[PDB]
Formats: sequence, structure tokens, C-alpha cells
Amino acid sequence: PHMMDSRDWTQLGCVAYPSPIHPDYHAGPASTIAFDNQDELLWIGTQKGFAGSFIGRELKRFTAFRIHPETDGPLRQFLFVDKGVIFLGSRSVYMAARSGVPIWSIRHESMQDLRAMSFTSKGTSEILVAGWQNKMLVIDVNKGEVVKELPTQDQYSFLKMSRYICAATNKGTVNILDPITFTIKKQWQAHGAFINDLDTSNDFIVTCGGSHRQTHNTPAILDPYVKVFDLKNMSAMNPVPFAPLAAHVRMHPRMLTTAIVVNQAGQIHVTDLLNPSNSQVCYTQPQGVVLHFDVSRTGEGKALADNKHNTYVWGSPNKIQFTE
Ligand SMILES: [Cl-]
Repeated sequence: PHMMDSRDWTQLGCVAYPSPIHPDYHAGPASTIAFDNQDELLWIGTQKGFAGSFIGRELKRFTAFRIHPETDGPLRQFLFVDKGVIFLGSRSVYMAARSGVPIWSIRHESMQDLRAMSFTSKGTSEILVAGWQNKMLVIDVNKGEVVKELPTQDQYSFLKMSRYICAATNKGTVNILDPITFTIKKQWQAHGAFINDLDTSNDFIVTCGGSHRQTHNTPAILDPYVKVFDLKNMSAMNPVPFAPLAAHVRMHPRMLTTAIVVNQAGQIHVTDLLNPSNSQVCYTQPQGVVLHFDVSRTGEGKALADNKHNTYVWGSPNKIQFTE
């Protein structure tokens, strides 16, 4: 295939978060990471709900604040809108400006163990919120309040809006939901037992996962494929091979049919989903096991968090831009 060149691929930045001095350090590594839509921010969460933002490729520390009571557990997910950042915990949803100025706070009784959120049919004005529970909630982002509760038989681990709401259950199944009614349009059996990551563009769903969930005596086993679904034609595609075992995946923002696939050793494949033999390979050599991954809006910045509490940014040594 092709091996990527070092003139286009180098470690641009690294930060320890939470670092040994941090109060949440004892609770573990980063719980989630996400590039902002603006201001060249990368956001990182802790296992106790601290949020930190970091500027540019060198990840200069910017803002930092806790978004829910420590006892609520890990920061679950970020979402970004013009006015600020939405913060998801298991028992609440918090919104504040990027500077940390509070905007609203929702602590609803049906918020018992939330795990994921996504936008819906109303742009950035409305989000859907779900988790390992039998209820989902719809929230007006503008007014900062719950608008409706929805029952659900399937519990969810990932949510993302593209053409529809792509909803990974906690059983390796993907439900595709109508963005307005939230009813299940189609169910896609992506992996055997669990989904480890999901992303989606208007044309594709891509997932990583495996056939054996982690147990008390056995470690989790990831599949040697990225699974692919056609949103346009609403039908599954042939699995894209990934020998290093696919742990995380992101659709490339500016290459329509291309996905960025990462294994736990930090090995990355940039692969055309329609032509798998065409794929660039590159390595990042993280200190620990990679747990989370994201790509910036421009596609120029790649971020990876490991279980040694490091978060790295990779990209071209030339001038880079997270958001354009
Ligand atoms: Cl720190």
C-alpha cells in the first residue's frame, strides 16, 4: 500500500491530563477527548468530571473547571455550539462558555446513567441524551431545559447526528434513529458483543468493536475490521480489514470516503473505505495504551489519549489549523 512520510507526520504536542498534581489523577486517565469547533481548542475530561481545554498544536493549557459533583463520575462527552460547550455527565448536563462562564445546568430525575448525546433535526438548538438506562431525554439548548422524555428498550453507548442519529447500543448493535421522532428506522448488527467507537458522515457509519466484552478474568477483544454502513442506501457494507485490530475511528472531514483508523498501540491507517488497498500507514508510539481519539474539523490535527494520562497531537510539522 503506502507508508506515510515523516515530513508530513510528527508529534506536535503532548500534555499530561490529569497530571500527578491533579486531584482526579488517582481516578485514572482521560475519560474523553474532543476537538472544539473553534478557537483551536482540544477538550479533555477526567474520571471525576473535570474539564480542561488546550490551545493549538502544542496544547497550551487554557481553561479548567469541574462540570458536575465528583461523585457523578467521568466526564462522558463534549458537544460544541456557537455560544459554548455542552458537558455530559451520567446524572446531569452542563453548558458553559469556553471561558468557563456558566450558561445553564440541568439535573433531571430521569438522568440516572447518561453515556452519550448528539444533535438532532434542529441544528445546534436541540440535543438528544441517553445512556445505560431505559429513558432518553430531549433538551432545548437555547432555553436550557428538558423538552421531553422518551422510553427506550435499547441502552446506548454512543450517539452522533449526521443524516440520521446513529446510535450504538451497549450490545454491539447500531440503531439508526429518525432525527425528529427518534423511532428506529433500521437496526444494524455491527459487532458481536460491543462497540468501541463510532463515527458517521452524511454517507457512512463506521464502527470499531469486538466479539468479547471485558470480564473480570478476561480482557476485551477487538475485531480486525472496521465495520461500515451506507447511510445513503441504508445497507451494510463489506468490513474494511484492519489487522492491527481497530480500536478507534473517525471519518476524514475532507475526504468523503476515507476513514482514519487507530489501534491500541497507536498505529494509524488512513484508508479509503471503497478501496481498502489504498491506505497510508503511520505510527505514533504513545507511552501507554490508546483509549480515545479524535480528528479536528480541518482534518489536519489528530489527537490521541493513552492510559498513562498523556494526550498527543499529531500532524504536519508545517503550519496546522484545527478549525477553519
Ligand atoms: Cl493537570
